Amino acid sequence: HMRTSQYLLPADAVVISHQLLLRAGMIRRLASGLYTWLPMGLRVLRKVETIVREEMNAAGALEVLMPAVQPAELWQESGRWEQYGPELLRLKDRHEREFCVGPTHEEVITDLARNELNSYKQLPINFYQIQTKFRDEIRPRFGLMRGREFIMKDAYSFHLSQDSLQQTYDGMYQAYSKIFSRLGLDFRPVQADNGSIGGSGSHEFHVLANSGEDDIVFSDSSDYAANIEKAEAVPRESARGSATEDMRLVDTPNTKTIAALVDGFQLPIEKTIKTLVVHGAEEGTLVALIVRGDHELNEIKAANQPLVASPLVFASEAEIRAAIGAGPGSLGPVNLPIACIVDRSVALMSDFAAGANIEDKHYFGVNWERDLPLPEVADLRNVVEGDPSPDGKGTLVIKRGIEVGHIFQLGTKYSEAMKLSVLSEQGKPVNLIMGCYGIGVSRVVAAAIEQNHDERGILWPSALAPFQIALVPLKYETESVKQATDKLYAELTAAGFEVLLDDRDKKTSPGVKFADMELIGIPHRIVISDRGLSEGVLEYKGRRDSESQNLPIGELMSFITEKL
Amino acid sequence: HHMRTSQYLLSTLKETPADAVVISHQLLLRAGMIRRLASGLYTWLPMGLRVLRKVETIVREEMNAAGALEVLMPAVQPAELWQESGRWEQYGPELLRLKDRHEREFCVGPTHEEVITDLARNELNSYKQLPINFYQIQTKFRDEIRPRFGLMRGREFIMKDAYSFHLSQDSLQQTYDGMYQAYSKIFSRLGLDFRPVQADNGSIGGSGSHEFHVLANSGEDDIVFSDSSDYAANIEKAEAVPRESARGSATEDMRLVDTPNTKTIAALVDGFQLPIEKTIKTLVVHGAEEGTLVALIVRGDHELNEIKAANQPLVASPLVFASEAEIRAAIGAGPGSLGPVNLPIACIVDRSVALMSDFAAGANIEDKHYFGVNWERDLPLPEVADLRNVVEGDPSPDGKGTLVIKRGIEVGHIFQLGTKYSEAMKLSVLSEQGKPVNLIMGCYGIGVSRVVAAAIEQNHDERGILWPSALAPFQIALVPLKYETESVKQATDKLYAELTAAGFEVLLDDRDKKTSPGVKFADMELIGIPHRIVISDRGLSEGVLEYKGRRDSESQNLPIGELMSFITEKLS
Ligand SMILES: Nc1ncnc2cc(-c3cccc(S(=O)(=O)NC(=O)[C@@H]4CCCN4)c3)ccc12
Ligand SMILES: Nc1ncnc2cc(-c3cccc(S(=O)(=O)NC(=O)[C@@H]4CCCN4)c3)ccc12
Ligand SMILES: [Mg+2]
Ligand SMILES: [Mg+2]
Ligand SMILES: [Mg+2]
Repeated sequence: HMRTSQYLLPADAVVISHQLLLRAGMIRRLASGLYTWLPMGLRVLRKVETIVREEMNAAGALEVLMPAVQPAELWQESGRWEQYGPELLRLKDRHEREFCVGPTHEEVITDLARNELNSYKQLPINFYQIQTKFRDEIRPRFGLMRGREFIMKDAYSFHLSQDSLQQTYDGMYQAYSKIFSRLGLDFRPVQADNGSIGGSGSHEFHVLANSGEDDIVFSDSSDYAANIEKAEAVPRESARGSATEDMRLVDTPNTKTIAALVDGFQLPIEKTIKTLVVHGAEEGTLVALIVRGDHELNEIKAANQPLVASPLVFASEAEIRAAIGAGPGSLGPVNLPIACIVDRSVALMSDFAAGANIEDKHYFGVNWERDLPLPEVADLRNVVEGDPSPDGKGTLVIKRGIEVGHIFQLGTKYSEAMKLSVLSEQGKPVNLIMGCYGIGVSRVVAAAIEQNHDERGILWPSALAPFQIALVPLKYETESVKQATDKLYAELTAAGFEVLLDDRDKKTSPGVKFADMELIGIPHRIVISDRGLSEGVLEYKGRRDSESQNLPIGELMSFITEKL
Repeated sequence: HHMRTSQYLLSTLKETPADAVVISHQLLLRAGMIRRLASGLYTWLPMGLRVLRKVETIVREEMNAAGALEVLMPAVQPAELWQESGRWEQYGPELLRLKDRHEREFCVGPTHEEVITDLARNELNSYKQLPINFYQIQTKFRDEIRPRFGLMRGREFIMKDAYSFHLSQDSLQQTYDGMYQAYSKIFSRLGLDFRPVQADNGSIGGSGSHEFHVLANSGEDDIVFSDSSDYAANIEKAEAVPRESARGSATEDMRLVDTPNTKTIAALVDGFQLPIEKTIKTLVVHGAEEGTLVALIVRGDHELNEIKAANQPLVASPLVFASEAEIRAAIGAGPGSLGPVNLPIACIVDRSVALMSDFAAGANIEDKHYFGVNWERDLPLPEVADLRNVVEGDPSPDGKGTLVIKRGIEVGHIFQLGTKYSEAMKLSVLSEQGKPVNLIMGCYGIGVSRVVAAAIEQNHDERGILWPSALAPFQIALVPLKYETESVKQATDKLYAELTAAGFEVLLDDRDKKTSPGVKFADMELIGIPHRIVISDRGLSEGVLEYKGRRDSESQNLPIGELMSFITEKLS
């Protein structure tokens, strides 16, 4: 008998999921980013794991279990030993051999693949695991959301052709949809950054919650959906305005922000531009990226520009001063001695202000072609709320998302570097084309609470509830109650329901018991008492019900079976 | 959606390393169940993972039935907890230590005593909560100095580790007996021939422990049984009593003899035609009093038991043998010339040595021995104790029968820990009376990875693996002949669907004719699948399938109409 004598058990906790996971006796902190699953919490995790496993299996993926401790030599082959960065936990064994604790498993599976895959007849094939990762998050926080040790489902698929990858990638995308549907989450798949302008080689899956760290973008009139990183921006204006002012050089002291320029000289913000200087791909060069004053530079879009070094490095003040002859706050496209790219919206601007590339000065009345030639145009900005959908169908809305899934097309990145090759039917060597697919299993648990909670505590989706029914007997010590209760437990448990019986003594009031069952998020409660048994009635309340109701002892099993 | 050999069996060319010297390691490799990543680190391949999960499930069912609560604790653990217990320093070089990016110190958990104790001192705040038993099935790491024998001595491996908490020793005993009973059901259900034995607590510590062993010829432990009672013990723990009932009369006078180039029992025996049962070995070890030495004496055919030796109050624990320089300074003679006569250090003799007569021993003079030594006449008998290992045929210490020594693979070990952690880490709860009680603890471990391998060590034949029923990765193998032909394909796929629907685990061999039927049949047997069904045109035209059991010598025809009834019968 699962009893409450066994199972039940701030300041550091800021987000709701962290607070309620602690209070509901689901997890306990061991150290920074390291949490034990308590008995109640583990039940939830297992239900997530099961559903994930079920759908992965149904999509044709084969479950493996790879080691956490991995030899550095494999990581040196991929170059990620160095390149992965300080989240990689590195160590040495007693023989001074070097290893990491796995943040992910691309290298391990690739090593497996090149030893186990030696025929085209084995392909396509998709391996996955549900296994504990380590990532040395610099500032572990938000409970399970940014842990160091966490549970991930990671899958890896191997292919002979790009078309074969697409099929599996689609099937994985479809499997993710089912998973998150069955977990009863309000979620969305979105386009994500694949490291190029255009393409659909990456997708994310987000639990919609107001605490989400990602901004995700949807058309209100189409299927368009993307992370703001990936979301294409097109201008609200259809044409460039005609020149109505002459360009003039103006003294602008203490004017190093858009706000200073707007308020100082009573300009509309739509008539100002920012110039950000970044390193170019060509050694020792700089590029100027220009967005409108009320817009932000998208750093993903910036880096993805051929001309711009990837990853993105902003120029130092000294670099900018040596190159241009003035500093941030006084920069612009007029008499600019470095390469320049302007945003689509900037290209349609007119009679606009800009730094003069002379300290504490701006040009007003700048017009393209008349005053200077228009530089290369590109999509450089973040979309904003209400912008046109880039597919040409509707306007954009911006919601917050908690990423719980992320899929990728890898190409031959790993297969080239680690020499994973298979002979085709024709006998031509083929570097295997690869995809990989990840779900933050432990993040999912937290994300469910972020989305689903109330003032009484956790509201589980039905598939995640640790127990289905809570039996609350009043003065279980009385033997008449303690026979009805135990009969009830037996029947319900026999009918294949998960039941928790509150076995606690009189020192725990019925009120506290009711609060705990709701805090933990049990969807159904039944109350037994002498008063109730006398009249042959049981008291039943739903988790999201306003008031309790009385049910005849005989008709409960039929009633409860309906609810569940 | 079928489970197919083209996916599951992976490469034809298997790892065949030089160190693959045990059968479990070889067959696990050859049947595509594990693959090596590095020393002591193995991936569970799809076939192999299926077997692991079946062990875990049964383990989990019985832990839950014994009322233990499943948790899941981190692998990476802060050093500060290990410093509280003292094990940060004391555990030794099998503890894998590391630093994070902030220079903070951690280990990867070899076991979780400190973590579960730290949990208890935060979660256990009332006597009404006790007794309570927590367990997990979770990946450990131990930096085994020479990883070998595949899964048996890995570095990363799966353990089910449980920990119980108690206000009294009587409470602990009840739970400990429950876990003992629960372990028996697990290994019974896993279809293993196993035995629980009395054990030493070892480095885990405490007083009172048992091991569970799978009986196998490749077992690293020596396990001792009576031939007439239920007496069972690891040779580490097994009490030794003499075969001799009393001390024989002195027949020889003691005399000094020159014995140059005589520094082994064998050399003494061969040199002087002495029975080995009339010789003694003197081992000099460090005493508990710092700077002191103790001589331990066993009969020349016997071995010193190092656990028994360390447990002697006079002898330092852990056991340290004295150097030749220490011995020569102390005694004036070296190894090969040592004995109890005119010995200027403390001495302890084995029980069997106490009953010896007319024996030979080193004279504590270089290159000399005494022959015809007799206790009391020539020198007083020093302290007596149980110092040796038992041998085949010795009296059972319980009094019933004579001992027999078998070889065992340890797959479980349970311990009574007392308060060694709860005292060190300040874990206390008030009793009903309101008095502070340091919680009394026990811990229980099953080597889940080792179980998989141990099953193969015990159960195999010339054709490959023999899985016990509950462990087989699949129950049925469908081997269609000309799966490409639509008739056989339709029948095969139909057959897969029906069997799957009944709840059987089926593997379909979808490989083309480049893999011959003979290789297919061998592959299926090597993996250890208990039942196969062959589908062919010649069969379907007669309305029969060709069945064969893994343990059968011949096939038999099976009418299609009686499929479920026949196969159901076989799988029961
Ligand atoms: N600190 C953390 N705490 C809790 N959950 C976490 C989940 C991920 C996570 C989850 C899914 C996918 C990814 S990923 O990095 O975008 N992708 C991968 O790792 C790929 C896909 C699977 C194999 N490699 C990260 C990263 C950090 C986490
Ligand atoms: N190198 C290895 N490879 C594979 N499996 C292994 C299992 C154990 C193992 C298994 C069970 C119990 C123990 S133990 O050390 O005797 N006891 C404990 O660790 C106790 C039991 C619960 C936790 N502490 C070790 C030790 C090394 C192993
Ligand atoms: Mg670039
Ligand atoms: Mg300036
Ligand atoms: Mg001692």
